[PDB]
Amino acid sequence: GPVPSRARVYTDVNTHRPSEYWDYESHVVEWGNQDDYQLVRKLGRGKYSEVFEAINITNNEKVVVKILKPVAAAKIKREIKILENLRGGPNIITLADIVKDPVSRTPALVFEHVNNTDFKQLYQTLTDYDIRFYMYEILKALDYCHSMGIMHRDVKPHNVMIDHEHRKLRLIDWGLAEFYHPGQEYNVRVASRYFKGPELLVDYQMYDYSLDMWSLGCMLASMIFRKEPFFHGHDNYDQLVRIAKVLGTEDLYDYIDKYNIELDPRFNDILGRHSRKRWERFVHSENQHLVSPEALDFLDKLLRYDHQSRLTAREAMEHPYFYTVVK
Ligand SMILES: Cc1cc(F)ccc1-c1ccc(C[NH3+])cc1Cl
Ligand SMILES: Cc1cc(F)ccc1-c1ccc(C[NH3+])cc1Cl
Ligand SMILES: Cc1cc(F)ccc1-c1ccc(C[NH3+])cc1Cl
Repeated sequence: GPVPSRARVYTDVNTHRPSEYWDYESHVVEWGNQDDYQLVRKLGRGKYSEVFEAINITNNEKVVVKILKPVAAAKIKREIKILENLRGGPNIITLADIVKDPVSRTPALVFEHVNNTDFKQLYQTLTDYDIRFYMYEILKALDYCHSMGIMHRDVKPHNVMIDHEHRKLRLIDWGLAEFYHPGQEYNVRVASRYFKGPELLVDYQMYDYSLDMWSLGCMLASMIFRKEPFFHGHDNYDQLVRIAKVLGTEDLYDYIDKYNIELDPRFNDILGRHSRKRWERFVHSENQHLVSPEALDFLDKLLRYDHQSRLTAREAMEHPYFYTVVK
């Protein structure tokens, strides 16, 4: 059977905090007044919620309302508890209130509003300096939540709001976040396909905070190499093959052998044998302005099969790639 794994950092956080901190099923929700909020426009809808721009009529300030779709009550209580635990943390979205929507008959989470700059505009115009700057801001959010015993598990550009005019970044959508408990087996059906860590793709359930660092590396690779997404799988199986065409199959076998994981035999028809590639192979005249030896070294330390070998968020903050960023 699989060899167990533990995070190399923040293993004891949920042990030394009181049970009320992580026992989200026991949490009693403090309900606000739904009449304080007036929905202005629908911003979007996903499989878990409908999101609206709204106005808080007690102070005329813009807010964002996330009306939850009915799903297992445990998922709703977990997101609320995580948001309350992390409130006030660097670059963590602020949960302002929780109200009962009269129409949906479900909880509606009210958040601070972020004037989110167009994503296409950010992807197309962020400079080398801006990418370093915002990556450092995301690392502040991730080290904070990991230090608080929480893994986000859905790190991707759509979950990072940036108000570029005010150089303000917030990490949002904590609906897939979980408390990290050493030895716990987690559901591998988390994160969006292109951001899924190899641990999810090989069905290794005893993962930890380091899953977020893989997803962060996928974001950085796409951004600096101008290749959206960087690992472009047609499905979850082809997703691992796309990773193996860059990182190589020999290091993939070293990883699964270390943890006594067997690949699904369906990989025999599609995986093949691939050498590890040098990161310089992805550099060309249209992305060279965003690449540096420091960017490649940093990327190499995030995009590693072995989840225990990746840089932690706090180690990543010390990396030479961020020396140019004004602190
Ligand atoms: C979209 C959805 C799906 C459901 F199964 C139940 C409720 C809802 C829902 C209904 C109305 C609104 C607006 N208050 C929002 C939602 Cl999530
Ligand atoms: C600032 C950044 C840096 C990256 F390396 C990769 C992606 C992004 C990014 C691009 C657009 C958005 C807007 N939702 C957010 C982010 Cl984090
Ligand atoms: C030529 C090279 C080789 C590497 F191994 C890593 C980075 C670089 C490099 C150095 C400077 C720049 C300018 N922004 C770009 C690159 Cl790819």
